[PDB]
Amino acid sequence: AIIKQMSRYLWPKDSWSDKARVLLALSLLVGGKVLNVHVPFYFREIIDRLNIDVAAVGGTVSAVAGAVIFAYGASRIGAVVSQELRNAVFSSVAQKAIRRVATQTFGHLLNLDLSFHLSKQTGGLTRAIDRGTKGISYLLTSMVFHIVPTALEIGMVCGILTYQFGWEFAAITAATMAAYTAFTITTTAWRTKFRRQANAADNAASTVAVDSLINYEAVKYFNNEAYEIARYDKALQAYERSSIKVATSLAFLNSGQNIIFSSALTLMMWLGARGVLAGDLSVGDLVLINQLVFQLSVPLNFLGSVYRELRQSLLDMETLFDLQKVNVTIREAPNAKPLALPKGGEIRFENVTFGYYPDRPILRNLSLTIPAGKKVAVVGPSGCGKSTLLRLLFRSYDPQQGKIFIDDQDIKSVTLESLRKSIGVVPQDTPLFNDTVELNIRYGNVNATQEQVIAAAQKAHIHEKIISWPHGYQTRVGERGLMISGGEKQRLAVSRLILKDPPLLFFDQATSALDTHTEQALMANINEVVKEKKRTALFVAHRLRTIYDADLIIVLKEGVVVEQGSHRELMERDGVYAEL
Amino acid sequence: AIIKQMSRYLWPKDSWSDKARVLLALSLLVGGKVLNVHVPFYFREIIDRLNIDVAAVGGTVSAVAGAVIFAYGASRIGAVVSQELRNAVFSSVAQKAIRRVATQTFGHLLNLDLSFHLSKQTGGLTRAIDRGTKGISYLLTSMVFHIVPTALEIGMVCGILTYQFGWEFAAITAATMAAYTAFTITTTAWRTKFRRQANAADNAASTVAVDSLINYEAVKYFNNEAYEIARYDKALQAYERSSIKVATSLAFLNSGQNIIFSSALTLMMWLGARGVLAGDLSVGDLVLINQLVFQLSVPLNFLGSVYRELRQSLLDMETLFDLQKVNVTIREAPNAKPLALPKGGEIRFENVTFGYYPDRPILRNLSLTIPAGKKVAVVGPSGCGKSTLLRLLFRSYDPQQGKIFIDDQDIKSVTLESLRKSIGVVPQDTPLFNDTVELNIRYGNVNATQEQVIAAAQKAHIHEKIISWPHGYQTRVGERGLMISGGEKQRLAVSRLILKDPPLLFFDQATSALDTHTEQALMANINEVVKEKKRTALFVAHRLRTIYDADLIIVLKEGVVVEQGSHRELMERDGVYAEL
Repeated sequence: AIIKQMSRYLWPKDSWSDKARVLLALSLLVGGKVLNVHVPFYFREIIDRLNIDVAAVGGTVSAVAGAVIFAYGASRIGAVVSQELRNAVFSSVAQKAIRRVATQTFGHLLNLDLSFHLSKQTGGLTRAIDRGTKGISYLLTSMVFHIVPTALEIGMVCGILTYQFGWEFAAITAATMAAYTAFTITTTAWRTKFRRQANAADNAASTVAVDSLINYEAVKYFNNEAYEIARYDKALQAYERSSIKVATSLAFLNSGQNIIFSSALTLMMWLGARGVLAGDLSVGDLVLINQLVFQLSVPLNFLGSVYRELRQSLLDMETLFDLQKVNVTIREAPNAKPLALPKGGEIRFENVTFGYYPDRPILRNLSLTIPAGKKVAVVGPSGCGKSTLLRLLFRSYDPQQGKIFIDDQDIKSVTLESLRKSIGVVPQDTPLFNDTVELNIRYGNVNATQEQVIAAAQKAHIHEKIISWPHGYQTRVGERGLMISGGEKQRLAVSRLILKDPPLLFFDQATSALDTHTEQALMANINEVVKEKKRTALFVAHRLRTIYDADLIIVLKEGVVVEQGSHRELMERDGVYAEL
Repeated sequence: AIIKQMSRYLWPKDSWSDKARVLLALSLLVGGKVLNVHVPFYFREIIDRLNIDVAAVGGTVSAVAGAVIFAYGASRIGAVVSQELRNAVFSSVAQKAIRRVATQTFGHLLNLDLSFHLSKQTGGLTRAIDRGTKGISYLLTSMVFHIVPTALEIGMVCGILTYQFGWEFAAITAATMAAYTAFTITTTAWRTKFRRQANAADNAASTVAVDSLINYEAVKYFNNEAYEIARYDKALQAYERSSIKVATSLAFLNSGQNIIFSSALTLMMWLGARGVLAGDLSVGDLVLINQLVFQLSVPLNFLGSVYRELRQSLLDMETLFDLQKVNVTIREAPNAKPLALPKGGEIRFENVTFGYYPDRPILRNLSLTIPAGKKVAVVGPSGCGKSTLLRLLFRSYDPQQGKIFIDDQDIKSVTLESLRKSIGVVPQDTPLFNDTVELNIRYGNVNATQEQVIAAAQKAHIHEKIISWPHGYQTRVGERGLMISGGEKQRLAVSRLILKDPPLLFFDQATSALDTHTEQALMANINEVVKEKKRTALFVAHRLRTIYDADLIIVLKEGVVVEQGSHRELMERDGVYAEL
């Protein structure tokens, strides 16, 4: 539809070299088809040059028909070499167009907001990408490999037969192509019913066998061996009764296709003989007619899949080109200002209402002030909604009402890249890229040198543990690697943050780790990396005993700030460590 | 090898009708190839009958060449209809041979002993069956569909060209077939390196995308969107650099194949023209030569896969035909006697030593006597090895030393079917066939009527629960069905046993269920079904409090019987219900 032009007139036409490769492919397409229809013509030339008074005139091959004997073979070889070079060049063109489409779409997805990414399946987006690019590739590949060469050659052959022999040869060839396509498309739509039935009966027989072998002791406790051999036999028999329909309908397909071409090639042999006996044609022209139409029958193998599979592929591109139209919700403000970094970073929540599912909020007119260069910890019950204090300041969501300020300027005005640069985050659950430990350290600042990586692991106290691993900091870590404990993951995240070196720091639920001792070490280390560097640190933890020592402690009771104090005057509440 | 004759001279040749279908297929094979090589011959006849002094002699088609114009089309249509009927008939022959092989092998597997079945993977045996039958099917299918018709047609065509034109035409055709096969086999072995590389690079690019989209919040916390778009772009570029090698090597394959046939068809056109200019041949014979050898080039599509895939298939049959050679270890005694059922069924262990992994035994010279028509429960710690008291009496294993007696006759002499008929078993874990609740009841005695099934569910007190299910006793139950609790499964097994109605009963670890109340009901019900019917019952339970009420209690302390008594005089040991 419009999707076809959206791809086919945008991605293959971008540069010079790629446009050159497209034109090369198209020239080879037409060149191949021209050589193709020259193979029968040189064949009739050979016939018509040796069909002479042999004993009277012709002396040697290479003087009577050597030129056209060589040109027959050269056109034959060239007509296939041009197809294969056309396919090998347009596969490159297609692959670069899919690479551009996939890399742009993936960049757009990484641009899209957290809200969109949280309402999608884990592999849903990537299978959309992959199926969409297979749809683009299959559609371009079919159009250049199969559909357009075949239509061009039907055009060339009907033109040749109309020029030399009459319109009725082209009428018979076009009616043959129409009948062959109608037959093939229809009956290969019918055959898939049969193939799915046979496949299902195969799985049924297999499952009978599996289920009877798993429950083997029950089979022989109840003496039912003959019963299960009978059930397997019956399921296998119901499988062969559907494999018969698959094979018989394939016989119908193939034999009907060749009945259509053989009826054409005989009718046009009768019509060519009728014109040989009238003096119009020569017996070489019978070979011309026969071989032109036969060569039409050769490239037609693609016709089985095409009408299902292009339709599927068109759907697969539709999904992908709908993904490119999802809008980002958090918008960078026009004429945004990267600012307030040298200013003493203070955070000012004012009257902020925020809530997922906006009818039911979490923060109710919240207002608070984080002083510059200090250490502030907010406290509340687990699930009070303190966990959004991240997402609202880092601007992965927006405040529905109220405003967020850094140094008396709204984050909704500051440049979004500049904003996200300023804050570093220790998340609750540290994610692991399936890569080295070294790269997971590096990911804080990807341009950092190896000595910077080791220094960061030193400052967050990991380097002895990565030495203790077998391969060193080159250890393969992740879901499919060397498993590491939650404490080592948290230290890993701390090292990421240190290597980033941001002015603003969050430590959201770093104390979600089970061990109290490991979190004691973790809190200690994050204190020494906070201290003396004016690193404005916010700690969001569910255990105030872990962070009773903060400069300022702000409590939150269901969307409102209640009081602010020290360890003792706020330990008077519940949740005490008397049971810890 | 010998495997080929083991299949090909045993399974397709068993009955009359199947032998008829084999001969029909083979006749169609040869018939098709004869018609095939008659298509070019009638084509030259057409040429050579219209190549006359047209203005002087020939008057109408249908009198000059109508017969051979029709015979050309009839041979054309018939030569493909015979292929398709040959394929559709031999697919039936092959499928029945695979059905016989698979059903016999599965019957043999159910014959094999528990020891063999316990040392195999759950799906290992069935994937051996399935892959072996696909190997048989592919080998028979290739040999009748592709390899033998092509060899026959090469033989026919080289015979025809040697007869009419000379040995050098057959030498060129055989050298073309050899060169085409050598080229195709070699280069399609090389192409698979490229295909696997490209497939791996595709998966690498996909995994880069998946891993970057999963860890999305970490992507935008650390501002690394451009980094991940660059990584995806680089992985996609490394994919297209291998897709180029796949497509270019496919171009090499296809264009080389057609270079070989086009060199043949031009060389033999030169040699046919050399013989037309000498008067030997006519210009129809050029079309005969050309079309015979071209038609040789048509069925050669199979040559890509054949040398890898037949080798794989041959391995797949080897595994299967090795499975048919595993020996059963527990042997039925020659001249065995079905006996000792009306005799009061008493069990006599004498001096029995038994052990898995024979160096380390479990039962050490065990000897015990179960009185006829009574109720006996053996007791011991969990893992003392009482759980083999089943497998030794039911004769799924054999006593390495010592002897087992039922009514003063050795089980190793009694007919194995007669032995396994006598004992009914309530297993520790009740297995569930993925079928109805009704069939799981029925499986105790598969010839029982529905009223028998309902009566058995009544006697073991399930019928209210199967009424309470939505669809009734037709409820779909199992791993992929309506989940049922362990107590209902145990009642289900009890009902199986009741429907079997055996003289001998075991209840091995029926008390493995968690609930004490459900097992109280279960013990109650199995008591009423034991009582008054002289059902010799052995209860193997780890909690003697459940079965303190037995007529006889035999204790087992690590492979030896220690004492025999009542509830109180044996409750003096440990494991008391004082902590229950």
